[PDB]
Amino acid sequence: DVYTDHGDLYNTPVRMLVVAGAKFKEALKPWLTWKAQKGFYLDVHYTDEAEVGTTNASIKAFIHKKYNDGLAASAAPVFLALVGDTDVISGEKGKKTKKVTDLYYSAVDGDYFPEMYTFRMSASSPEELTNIIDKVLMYEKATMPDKSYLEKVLLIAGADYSWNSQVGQPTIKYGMQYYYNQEHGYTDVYNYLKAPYTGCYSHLNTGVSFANYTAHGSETAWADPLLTTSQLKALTNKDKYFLAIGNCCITAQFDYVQPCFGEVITRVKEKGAYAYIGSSPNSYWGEDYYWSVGANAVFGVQPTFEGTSMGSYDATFLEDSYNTVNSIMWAGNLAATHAGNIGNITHIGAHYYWEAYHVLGDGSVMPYRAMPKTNTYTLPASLPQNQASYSIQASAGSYVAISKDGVLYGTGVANASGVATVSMTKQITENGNYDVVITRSNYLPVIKQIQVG
Ligand SMILES: CN(NC(=O)CC[C@H](NC(=O)OCc1ccccc1)C(=O)N[C@@H](CCCCN)C(=O)C(=O)NCc1ccccc1)c1ccccc1
Ligand SMILES: [Ca+2]
Ligand SMILES: [Ca+2]
Ligand code: NA
Ligand code: NA
Repeated sequence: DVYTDHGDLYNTPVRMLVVAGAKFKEALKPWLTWKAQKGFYLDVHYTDEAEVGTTNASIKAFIHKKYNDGLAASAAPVFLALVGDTDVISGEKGKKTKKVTDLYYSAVDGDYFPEMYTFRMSASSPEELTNIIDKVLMYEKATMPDKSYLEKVLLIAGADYSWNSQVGQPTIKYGMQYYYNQEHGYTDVYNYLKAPYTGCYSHLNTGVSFANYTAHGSETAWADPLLTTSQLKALTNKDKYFLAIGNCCITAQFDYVQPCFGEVITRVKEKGAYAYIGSSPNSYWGEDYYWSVGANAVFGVQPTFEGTSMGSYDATFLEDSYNTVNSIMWAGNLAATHAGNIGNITHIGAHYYWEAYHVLGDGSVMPYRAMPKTNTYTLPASLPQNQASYSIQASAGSYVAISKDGVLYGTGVANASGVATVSMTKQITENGNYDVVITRSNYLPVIKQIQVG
């Protein structure tokens, strides 16, 4: 089925192709440094290069060739990071949506399924890009002083006379029944199923890890209950950054005449989100229902886990897959596609959904699920020079990276017995303090150093 045909794109060693506007080189450096340190092999290019060019056609041809060449060399990019707004990386009009999309940078072969997990760090200045990066770094390095905010979420079934009861409430209730609850470590599940909505956005200030709104959207707002771009600029959630998902119309229409809601919520300084998932064109009640809960969901009838396929909430909470921000969006789109394949009621079609939904901000983040766990590991006392690999022990599934000065030297995944064989693509030939980073989905990172010589 579509789930086995097009599963989670995450793979290791993690590879990321970055295409950025030339003005962002200095601001982007701390983000590239951290991504290399945590084990991403980066291939970084700018719109001032001959091979990239400055047009949709040249940038797309560049990306497609990089993917195809990487795949031929058993080294396909996993992620595609687009850095800049539409003045530097334009996107193009969707065939189905008639609105801007980044899909065709990611969709390399003939179909409408991406080859890479794509996200856009949309900024209008280096300062706005730094704003996004600082939130990502605090979240991924887990340097926030109030980690308890990670145990809290905000879920809203917004206003619609007919659809709030038929789809909005069943969507949020399914999320709460199976995942956003005390049994999964969430101490505060702020939820608004219907009016009165009064005070529902206060929780974005006090602290939540995740906010999901399903109902009406505009280019610059969650419409009812209302949260505008002007209100996003007045949030006070310093050091308490969230993932937000707007299952609603047009909040991610990132070529709008003003910065769209998804751009503002990620660009705002020391407040708002580290990533946003939303739709560039209108979204639809039926496909958004399946997106969150799974296919085989029925309007006006509460869905259960046994009676639906995998949706975005289900995938998020799988422990061993669908652990990135991009993968949450991917799972939702798979569910909307599966609904069509099995003959459920559909309102607009899968191709439209793959063109519609986007990640703004950093889609490569692995969101925590309530309070992340403390990892176990053993570092060797030394790293002998000129070795093809090193063993590092860490809990099964952890990803280990050895680097220095923001240059990645080697990576490995801990096997089922907790042994990571770190393959050194660059051997250690010089004395120095080498960084060792260990990450795992829903675990706090380990950031240490080993002295050589
Ligand atoms: C943007 N637009 N909306 C539309 O055209 C509707 C698009 C679209 N129609 C739809 O879902 O239809 C389903 C259906 C199929 C078969 C039968 C009956 C229903 C729709 O309502 N989109 C919704 C999101 C629904 C999914 C939530 N999880 C969208 O956010 C929307 O319409 N926003 C408009 C809006 C903007 C500002 C304030 C209020 C409303 C609009 C703008 C101004 C005036 C009227 C419509
Ligand atoms: Ca494809
Ligand atoms: Ca824009
Ligand atoms: Na499901
Ligand atoms: Na998951």
